[PDB]
Amino acid sequence: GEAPNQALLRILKETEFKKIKVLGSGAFGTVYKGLWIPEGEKVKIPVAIKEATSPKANKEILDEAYVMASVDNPHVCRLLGICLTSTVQLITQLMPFGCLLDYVREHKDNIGSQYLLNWCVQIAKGMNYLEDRRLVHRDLAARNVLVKTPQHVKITDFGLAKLLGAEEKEYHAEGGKVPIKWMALESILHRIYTHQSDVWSYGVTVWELMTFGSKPYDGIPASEISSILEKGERLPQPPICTIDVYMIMVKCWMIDADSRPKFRELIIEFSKMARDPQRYLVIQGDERMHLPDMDDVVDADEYLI
Amino acid sequence: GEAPNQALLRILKETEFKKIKVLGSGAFGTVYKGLWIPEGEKVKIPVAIKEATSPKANKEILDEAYVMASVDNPHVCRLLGICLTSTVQLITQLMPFGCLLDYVREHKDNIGSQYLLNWCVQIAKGMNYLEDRRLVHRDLAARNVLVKTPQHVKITDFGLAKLLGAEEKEYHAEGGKVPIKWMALESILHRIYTHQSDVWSYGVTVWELMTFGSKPYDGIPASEISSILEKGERLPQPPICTIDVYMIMVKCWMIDADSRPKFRELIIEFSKMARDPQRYLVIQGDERMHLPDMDDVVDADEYLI
Repeated sequence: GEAPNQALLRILKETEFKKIKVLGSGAFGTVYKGLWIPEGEKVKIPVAIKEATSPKANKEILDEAYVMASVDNPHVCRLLGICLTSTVQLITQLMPFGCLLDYVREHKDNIGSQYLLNWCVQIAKGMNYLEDRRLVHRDLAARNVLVKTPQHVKITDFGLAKLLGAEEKEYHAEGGKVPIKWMALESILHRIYTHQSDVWSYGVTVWELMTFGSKPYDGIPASEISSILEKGERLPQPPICTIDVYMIMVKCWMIDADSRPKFRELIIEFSKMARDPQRYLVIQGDERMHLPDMDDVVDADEYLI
Repeated sequence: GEAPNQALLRILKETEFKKIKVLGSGAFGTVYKGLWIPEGEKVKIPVAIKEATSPKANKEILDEAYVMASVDNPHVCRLLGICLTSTVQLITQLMPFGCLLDYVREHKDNIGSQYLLNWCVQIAKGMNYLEDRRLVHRDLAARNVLVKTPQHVKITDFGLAKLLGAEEKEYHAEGGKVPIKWMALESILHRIYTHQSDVWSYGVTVWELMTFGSKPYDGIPASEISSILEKGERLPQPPICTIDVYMIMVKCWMIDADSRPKFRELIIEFSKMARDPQRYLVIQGDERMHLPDMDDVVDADEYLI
């Protein structure tokens, strides 16, 4: 059949956390910034605690947990565990600088080509890793990438992720709210998802970064996209983008999914470019830009089982 | 490192074209004659639309696009843009009179020295320009030169073109179908390409024109050329060629690449000769030869970004 998923789902005690401050609130629920202090061992771990109780809700959050607990890569958010209190709580590694989309918007004037190209590589590594685990993200976007530090980002939000069977190359899903502006044509017309359709979204993510946080098809309404993409149109070339970099985005947008590049290739291409950043991204004043008890604090990346 | 290629790759909408008639068909795919009518602006642009879908194919056509979009000279075909429909489409400026090779064959009895010598100059200008852009064509031949008008030709077909790095004077390629009869010795023996090896091919192109479309080494099979060129032999002197003009071809065929003339020199030499055409080309009846809605039609050369 398929390989036995032997991941471990850790269940934590409510008394092992110290919600220090609220971070988010609205949509699904409320997110907290806090510390995880496992009993005994002198270690304090910065975490993001995501906490009403509706069978519809719980059902979904546990699924995210199934997925997060199954992944293990430096460029994918690590799940620390869950807490089964009145209302369920997902405990993940704290990503202090928030999501990339907000970060590029809030820091434009200080983000140079080295950072842009390196993020591209890191994300491609994360995605290539998810491909190995035969996992289709289905919602890759600048907003779903968190910032541990300006030098280290991680792919997150698996609330739509899917694990493809042994040899189930596609994924036929049903109705439901979907980020249309980030999806391949085949997903808008036949609600099909593949690793290659993830590449398309990767392409749009890269575009979001290059444009420093612009909005895909800013103006055009969701219902037209399908029409526009068929007409042969695609997102415009970002101002800082050399034809080399934009030439790669465009490819991620081929109609023929098998014509698009594979994450392992995007990794190679961007790695080369990242070796001479100023040759592929023209950013004004590029070279002159700079980007960034607790005695027993340890990053989640250093706390291992 | 190297200079940032800031060319713009324009992506056009399928609904902006009017394929008027087919032009070619076979080899790679099918070429169409048509009009490009950008939405709004009252302009109609005559274009050549080059349109199955195989990852091997698309990969190559996009590369041609990378190159064409990177060039900008009056003697090099201008890329108008591409269309990302089911199957990719390269949109270039329409060259009504076809390629030069066919043209000289079809018009012999009406092509005089003024035209011959002026084409030579124009091509040399195109090639000299590609040298500036540190670009090695690798497939210069009478068939790869299009005719916008009998007075204006342009270098085309960059399906083998290469962009040499900062100080990468040579280009070591691998196996693959190659126009052997048009290549320097060093390219047949060590698959090396340089601007100087482009000169060799230029020499053979000039020879093709002077002989009005003859076939290089007409008879001798590909496998012998290498042998023949080493023996000290070269293409014969064309009937209309004075020793002055043929003396220039021969030079382009030196074994010592650095002994061959440079495109900027071929430009000077032919320009001088073009000032008194009948002194360098003896063509019978030379002096008596003559060579050649749409209300908002504008040539691509007049439509600028």
